[PDB]
Amino acid sequence: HVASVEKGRSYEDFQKVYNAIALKIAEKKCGPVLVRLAWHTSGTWDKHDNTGGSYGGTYRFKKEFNDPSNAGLQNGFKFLEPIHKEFPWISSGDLFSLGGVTAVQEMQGPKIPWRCGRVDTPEDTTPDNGRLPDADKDADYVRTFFQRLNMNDREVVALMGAHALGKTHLKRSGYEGPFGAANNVFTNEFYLNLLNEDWKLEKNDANNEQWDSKSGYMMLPTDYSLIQDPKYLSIVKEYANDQDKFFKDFSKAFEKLLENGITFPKDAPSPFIFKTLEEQGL
Ligand code: HEM
Repeated sequence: HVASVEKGRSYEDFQKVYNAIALKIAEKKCGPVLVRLAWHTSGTWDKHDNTGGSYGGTYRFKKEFNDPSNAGLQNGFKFLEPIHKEFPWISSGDLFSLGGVTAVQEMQGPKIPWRCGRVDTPEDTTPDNGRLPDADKDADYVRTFFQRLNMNDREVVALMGAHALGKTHLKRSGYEGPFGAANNVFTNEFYLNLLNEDWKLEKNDANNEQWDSKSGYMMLPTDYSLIQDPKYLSIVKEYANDQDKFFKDFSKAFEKLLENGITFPKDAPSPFIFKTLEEQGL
């Protein structure tokens, strides 16, 4: 899949799209669902045959937006609709991925370089449901799962830190509760809370197991597996003790996730680094 720049567009065009998304996030407090949308639209990728991935923007098709794994992301899509209406020239893959970048940055997360040029592909290119991960599994599951995305242990642990941004909803996923204290702010608190809170393995009202802290947080079985495996645990401790290292590693892993499957020509533009609304005085 060769990246092809939307005709005649440059950094300033994409900064205008960024800003419109950023204003929407401030308006609706929809940062977390847009991060999740960027991840799910990218996370269908299979390194073995280059199916799925962010390039084709196939979430716009029924099979994918109706994936049970994507329950709730329709809200994010809906919030992007006015942006795509104002900027109809941007491809769907570019919009979904840029939505995630914008959301991380606007929630005071790291800068995430972003490259344009994803191109819409037809409905028959939509990947089947079942490529996104299960939450009821263990560290071995997680490690194996993420090999299909070409992610190693450090990349996995870093990416999972995005959980502290938001919450689980029983009706959507079968899990209920906030993942952290810092709702709508990107921090390293996922790691700190895993190490420092008092966690109990309980059943929620959907009869699924989750880990609950007295402070009112929860963790999925796959989240908690990062302190049950000794290789993951050492990285959890590293990020709990170095906010900057976490931010830099997250940025790299998230850009990689959003770019898997895409061939950027040698004369493609460099990755863009968008200014936040705060940085622009907006
Ligand atoms: C083993 C991997 C992971 C699994 C099993 C998992 C599963 C889940 C589940 C079940 C939810 C709750 C959905 C809901 O009820 O609304 C969720 C929420 C979330 N996921 Fe993950 N996730 C994984 C990895 C990731 C990664 C890699 C990212 C992005 C870097 C991410 C970002 C988020 C965000 C931001 C939310 C919060 C959504 C909200 O607040 O509405 N997840 N995840």
